[PDB]
Amino acid sequence: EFNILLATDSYKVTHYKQYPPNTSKVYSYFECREKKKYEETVFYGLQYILNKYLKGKVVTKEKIQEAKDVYKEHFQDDVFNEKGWNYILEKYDGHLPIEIKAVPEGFVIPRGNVLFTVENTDPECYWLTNWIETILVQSWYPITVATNSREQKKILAKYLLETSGNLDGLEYKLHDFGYRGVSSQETAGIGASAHLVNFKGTDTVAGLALIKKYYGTKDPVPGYSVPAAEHSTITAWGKDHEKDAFEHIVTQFSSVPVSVVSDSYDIYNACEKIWGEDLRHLIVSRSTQAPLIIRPDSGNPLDTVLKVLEILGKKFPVTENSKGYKLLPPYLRVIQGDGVDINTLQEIVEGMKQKMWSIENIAFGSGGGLLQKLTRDLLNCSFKCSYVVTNGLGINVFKDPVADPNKRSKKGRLSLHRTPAGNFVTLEEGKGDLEEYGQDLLHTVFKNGKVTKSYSFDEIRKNAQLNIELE
Amino acid sequence: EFNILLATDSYKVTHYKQYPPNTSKVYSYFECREKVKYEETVFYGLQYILNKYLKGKVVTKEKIQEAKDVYKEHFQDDVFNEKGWNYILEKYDGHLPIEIKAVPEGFVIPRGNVLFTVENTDPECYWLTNWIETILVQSWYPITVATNSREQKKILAKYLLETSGNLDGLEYKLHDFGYRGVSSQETAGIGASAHLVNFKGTDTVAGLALIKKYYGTKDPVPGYSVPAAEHSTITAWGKDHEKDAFEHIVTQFSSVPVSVVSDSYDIYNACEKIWGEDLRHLIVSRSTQAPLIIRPDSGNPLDTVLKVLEILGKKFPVTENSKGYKLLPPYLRVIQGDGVDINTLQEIVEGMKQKMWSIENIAFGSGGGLLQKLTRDLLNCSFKCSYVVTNGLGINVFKDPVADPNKRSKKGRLSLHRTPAGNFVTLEEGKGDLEEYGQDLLHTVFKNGKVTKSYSFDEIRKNAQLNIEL
Ligand SMILES: O=C(NCc1ccc(S(=O)(=O)c2cccc(C(F)(F)F)c2)cc1)c1cnc2c(cnn2[C@@H]2O[C@H](COP(=O)(O)O)[C@@H](O)[C@H]2O)c1
Ligand SMILES: O=C(NCc1ccc(S(=O)(=O)c2cccc(C(F)(F)F)c2)cc1)c1cnc2c(cnn2[C@@H]2O[C@H](COP(=O)(O)O)[C@@H](O)[C@H]2O)c1
Repeated sequence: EFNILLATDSYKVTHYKQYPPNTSKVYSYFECREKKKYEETVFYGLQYILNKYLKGKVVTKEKIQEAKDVYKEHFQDDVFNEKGWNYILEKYDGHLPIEIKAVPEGFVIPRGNVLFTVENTDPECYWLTNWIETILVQSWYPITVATNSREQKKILAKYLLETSGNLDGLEYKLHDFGYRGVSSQETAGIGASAHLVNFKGTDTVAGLALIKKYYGTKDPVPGYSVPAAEHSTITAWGKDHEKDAFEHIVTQFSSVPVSVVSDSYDIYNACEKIWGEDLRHLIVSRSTQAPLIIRPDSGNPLDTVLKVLEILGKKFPVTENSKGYKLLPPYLRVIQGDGVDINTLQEIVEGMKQKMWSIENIAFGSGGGLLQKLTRDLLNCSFKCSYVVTNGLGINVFKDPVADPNKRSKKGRLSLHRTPAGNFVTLEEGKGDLEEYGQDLLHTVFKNGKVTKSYSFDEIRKNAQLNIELE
Repeated sequence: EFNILLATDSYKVTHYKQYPPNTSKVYSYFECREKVKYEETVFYGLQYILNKYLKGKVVTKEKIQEAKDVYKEHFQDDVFNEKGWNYILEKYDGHLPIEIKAVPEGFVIPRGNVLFTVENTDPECYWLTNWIETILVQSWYPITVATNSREQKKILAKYLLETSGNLDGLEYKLHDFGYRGVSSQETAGIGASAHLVNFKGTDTVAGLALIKKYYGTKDPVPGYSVPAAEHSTITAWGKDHEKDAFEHIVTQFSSVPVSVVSDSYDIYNACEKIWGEDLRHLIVSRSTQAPLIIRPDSGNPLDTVLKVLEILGKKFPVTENSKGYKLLPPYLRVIQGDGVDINTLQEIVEGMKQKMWSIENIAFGSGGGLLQKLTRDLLNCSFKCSYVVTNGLGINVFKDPVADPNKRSKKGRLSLHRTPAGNFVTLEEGKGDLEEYGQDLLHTVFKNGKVTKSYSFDEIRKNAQLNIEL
């Protein structure tokens, strides 16, 4: 079972002794700090953390004792604040006297803005605010996955629109392949749910249960997949029987979309000689609702996509669309699912456009590049204290290192507002109380053990929409 | 609750219809594929996965029904192998008819060797072997962290030994700061546990409980920490009261080691004026078992460290050790806990050596660099089918993409052996049975729902030791 008393950075155990005496309030905020591109971030993931780790009775007699025992050995000393945790147990039945205010989930906010704030609601628990910093800062992950996934949707939108005149099938152009490429089962579910804010194609099943449990959708499931082969299901037939493998598989899944990895021995021979000659008759007969999706899985991503397309282009009736780009027959498509990140995704669709191929032909699968190859410093996610009350007086606090202006933090009580031009502004020093900037966009989502405002996964998807999808 | 029927990549759900008819055996293996850095990998993490996810009754009527309903919507079709999973439930009480053989945890193994193998023990369950690829492949992570952590230890060991003549305090030179910088709670523990194979300093509490539950140590805890400050505990005193903050903190922890971040406003001012003049009397009076550890947290990592050392070197009695390198008084140390990855760690210790500062002076804290900035392709961790039986006939299978020789997989039944020079070799095509290379070094660690071999965290630590340590 999970223990909130053991879910923090070790040194935070010793912090209650280091704040100024007579400190009754510690007020902290979280932001994706601006750097001197990712100019806007999707806010997603907090509601999961709140429901799974912060709400309800999170303190017990056994959990306090368990932590006391651990820290005594961990520190070789009794620095653990048993008193403070026992106070919460007895006064509030184990509920955290904490208030958290957050921008609605799905919201797209420019860098350098307050996304959420945290503060204690009982003066005895001044220390509790930054106790849970560590657990709250982990929200950087689903935020970063949702943001990076969405930036990739922008690229796909731009090229699909230019080469086809519309955005049909956009939400199925970037599929989640990274279940095996993430660090854990929990990360897999969280990361998969963040990708599904923007797209509908996933193979990371874990994300489905997370969304159903913490967010919910009107639809039965938020994400989908279709039958496909792996190297083991092709190679098991032995080297000389790749054709038999292919034939058995496309026949097994004759009436649904099927993807078949074709690079086990020679991708270019498979497309030209097996798919384009030997088994061609099994391809041109397929429904538009059940195409064959050819999957290369090695070589330079751009070059392999181009060459495969040129091969299929010569073995199949290729048409040209209204925009002037080449289009494969409806029963035949390609998915590039190896070495795809936001950088290579751009290189590929750009290269395809150069060679007059429509982005309608291609879908992408992304594993590590989607769910693992991200860090907290990509969006500069940071949780800092901006305001404290000591001796009844509230002072605005902040850091401002001489050698790095970028690491400077915000002063005092904060609020997020719409500017007159429809953009976003974060007001500092409690200036939001002057009410010259309309209503705070930060809503109370957590207070005293209770989740006070929730959003469904449908609302989040609506909020995270692209402008081009709106227009 | 965890459901293994939902713990795989979607397309693997459709795979039982794709193998050649009358397949009775699927046999697969895991290696850190070959490619001048990361030539050897620490095998760590499988035992966690085995216990938490694979052992015992992992199949129930309820998990089967739940999986059935999810996949019907997820595929918009009925493709889920309800029959196969029901067979496992009824024939083995939910225990996986699987055998897994693996190298001992902690073992350091050169790239391109079989680390573990998996095969089904029941013909009916040919499809099971690669169902669990996804969960087993996630062992890449603890493997990679343990490896990258150990490679950094080799770097620290070289420079500590060179500048101080010994390896005292090596296992406390790289501290785990990665709790907030990882993707989840589970990942935090796994990653922190992996780091603790090589070092003893961690701030990721979650790693301790995991080790105790899945590995176990003779000692009460496998990792340690000391009190320290954060920007919030300094800045809360207000800009004009940084001196007061520092003084309160060092006095609160006057008999234990304490680290204080000094870069909130002006790192070089705090080292020269506050620590070096105003509060100097509270530092020189501290015990060797309770030093102040100054912590910069901004600027160029190498440049900041050098300037800080030169500032402290001029305000404090500096000595010269037996190797001729400068050394702070024993009550005063430094920790660099910002911007530390394996690359910058090397840049800092080497730059320090060039300025004649001992590595005794410094410790490193690493967050994202240690536990997050890693991927599966760093060691090329891969799981592939090498052997199948169809119609009673054994076939040595493999992939070999024309456009990438590096992705070529191994053929047939595998085994791991010592060479006559005492190095590792992986034998293919069942050639291990010829007995020309001695006995297979892999051990059956999992068979039919039961863990059959496991290793204490103490034995893993022993196995992962550096050569210079031995
Ligand atoms: O084909 C796969 N899954 C089925 C599949 C089939 C077709 C599509 S699609 O063409 O987008 C499509 C079409 C129609 C409808 C849908 C819809 F969605 F509507 F149903 C989706 C999408 C998924 C597949 C294929 N390969 C996969 C994985 C997961 N891991 N890997 C492998 O592991 C690596 C992980 O990547 P990395 O970490 O190295 O970067 C990848 O490269 C692969 O080798 C999944
Ligand atoms: O000071 C901290 N912890 C206490 C602490 C103090 C001193 C040491 S030590 O000097 O190694 C030492 C000395 C004696 C005994 C031990 C022993 F071990 F025996 F007890 C350890 C070891 C730990 C500390 C300080 N900062 C921390 C964290 C966790 N996260 N962060 C922040 O996270 C970022 C990580 O960077 P990034 O890579 O994610 O970008 C940093 O910038 C920090 O702001 C912990």
